[PDB]
Amino acid sequence: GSFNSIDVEINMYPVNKTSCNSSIGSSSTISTSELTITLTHEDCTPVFIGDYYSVVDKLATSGFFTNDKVHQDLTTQCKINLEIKCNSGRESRQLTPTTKVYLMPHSETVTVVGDCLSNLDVYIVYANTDAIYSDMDVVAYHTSYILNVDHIPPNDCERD
Repeated sequence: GSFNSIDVEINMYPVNKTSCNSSIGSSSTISTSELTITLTHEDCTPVFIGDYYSVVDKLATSGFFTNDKVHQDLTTQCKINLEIKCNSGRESRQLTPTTKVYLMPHSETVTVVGDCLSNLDVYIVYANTDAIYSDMDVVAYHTSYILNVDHIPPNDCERD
């Protein structure tokens, strides 16, 4: 079976802004006035439906996730691209994941532009909800020490 769920998490320190704006679509964004996170998902069948950005002091957890009812088309190759853009970032660079052996087909790239973050963690997680929890593919990236964001709720950007 193929994954029917994609979870993207981005944890960041330090952040100075709590207010954000979201626009989901082919190129989904979460942005504050100091950081923009841009996600693409070409040829990935599960559709991204929600996101969040929530802060405790200067620590942020954020992410995008899909509906979990439709399985990936095994005839198309899911490509997840993610870019974290700092306000005055001058040059892009690629992050390298901590593992490269996976159970399911997918490709991903994670890029950061600027050095405004002392800690940046990214997880791209593909799961077949029909399969045991330990069979998920977890693609993990860390620029520094790994942030603990346990128990920070997934508040969305809408202030209405």
